[PDB]
Amino acid sequence: CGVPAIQPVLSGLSRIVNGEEAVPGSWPWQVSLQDKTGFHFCGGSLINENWVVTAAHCGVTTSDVVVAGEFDQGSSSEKIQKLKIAKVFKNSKYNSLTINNDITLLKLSTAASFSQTVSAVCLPSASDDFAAGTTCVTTGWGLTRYTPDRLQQASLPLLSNTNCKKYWGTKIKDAMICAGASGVSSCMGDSGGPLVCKKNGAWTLVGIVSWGSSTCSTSTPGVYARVTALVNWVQQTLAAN
Amino acid sequence: CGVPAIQPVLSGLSRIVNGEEAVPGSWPWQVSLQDKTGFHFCGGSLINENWVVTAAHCGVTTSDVVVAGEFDQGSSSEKIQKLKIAKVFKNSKYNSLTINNDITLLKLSTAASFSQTVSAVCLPSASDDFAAGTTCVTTGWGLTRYTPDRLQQASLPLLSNTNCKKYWGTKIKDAMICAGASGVSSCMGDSGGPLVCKKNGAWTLVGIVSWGSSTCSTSTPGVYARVTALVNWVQQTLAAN
Repeated sequence: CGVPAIQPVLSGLSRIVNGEEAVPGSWPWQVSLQDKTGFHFCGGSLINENWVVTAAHCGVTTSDVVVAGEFDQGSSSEKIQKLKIAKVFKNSKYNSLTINNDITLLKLSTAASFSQTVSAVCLPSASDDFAAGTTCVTTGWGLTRYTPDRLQQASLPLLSNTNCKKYWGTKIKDAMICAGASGVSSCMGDSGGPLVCKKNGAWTLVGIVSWGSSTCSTSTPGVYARVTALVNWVQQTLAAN
Repeated sequence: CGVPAIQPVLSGLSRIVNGEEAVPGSWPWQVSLQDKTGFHFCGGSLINENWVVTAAHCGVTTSDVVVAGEFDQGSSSEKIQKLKIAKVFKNSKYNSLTINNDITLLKLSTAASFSQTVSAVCLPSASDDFAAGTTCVTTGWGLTRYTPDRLQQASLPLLSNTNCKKYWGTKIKDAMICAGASGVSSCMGDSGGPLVCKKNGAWTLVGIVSWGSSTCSTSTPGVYARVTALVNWVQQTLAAN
């Protein structure tokens, strides 16, 4: 997991304004969630050939579908895999008013076929520490909510929850983590999309997109579900099903 | 339906600032949705002894519960009914990015017992016309998201969808309706709460709360699910289940 067959390239422009375009196929766990009509409404991450993780406020159902191996949403020429959803597992502790514990798992009807452009992100262990100030990366097609149709990427630093409350106040709970406010926006992340950090030569999922600045301000950070706080529920669900 | 045993009293102050307090028990279809721990996160409306209607973005599950007959959320002295949910029916056309077709039905495990303070709102027919400029009423405990703990009410006018787009642009779809921007806020409505209008001596459900001004501005209107566009799906669901 976490070692793309096609290595990412991140330059100085990933750190300012709205980030930069990714090298095609270099984020191979990134998937798109689409409704029965093909409309993209959220993102997510592959964790093995049978399972995808996303946000609970996305409200996914078994009539939505997972699209793997995509780079350009406007192209019909690249190889992709459209995968049906057998069952949806929403975390029972999710709360639609506070948006805390914002995670859902999707079990696929038939496995994805892994390749150079389709493979899994690594999950953290519950006790991993990702320190404030660490440079991490968010990817997605989130800018298309307001524009480039190819996958974008931005490098931005994690914040402490105390510093995040200087921006968002009592909205910030223990199962959340924030990143950004460094001269770059967080809006390229789709709801439910990945925030990954590189440790020991492997990329690991640290956050899941929950919400960001309503004006995509370069001085307001994004808010993510904290995966370390939820990975135990993830592994219990996989083992029981 | 739609004829409270205890008549509402609406004064001139229902029309300015943040509205006014309701006469206790005078909105008898109003219910509160709470999680398994008793935390209020949304509103809804009784349509008979076995069924409640609310918003789909509330994300209700069968472990949440319906509370009927409530006036003061801070009191333990008033009679109320706590009702279990047997099954949740989300409208398959709901979309969590656009927030269109924002309606869900809840079927109760055991019927509510109707009384002077607990009874049903009337549903419109699909072809009813509620004209722009009509004064309607929104009720709820929505102000407690930012404060009074008793049920509030405000009188505010419906807008045309074209005039609403001067405020919200391409967010506004055909299955939505807007009200307010007249010197009074819409924020007393809980997510999923009622917008009712009085015709022929009976109160009828015209809207379900979807979203409002992020600053509760007295000059920005609220956005509601248009019940006339969704009542056919409601009646099909009741007949099949």
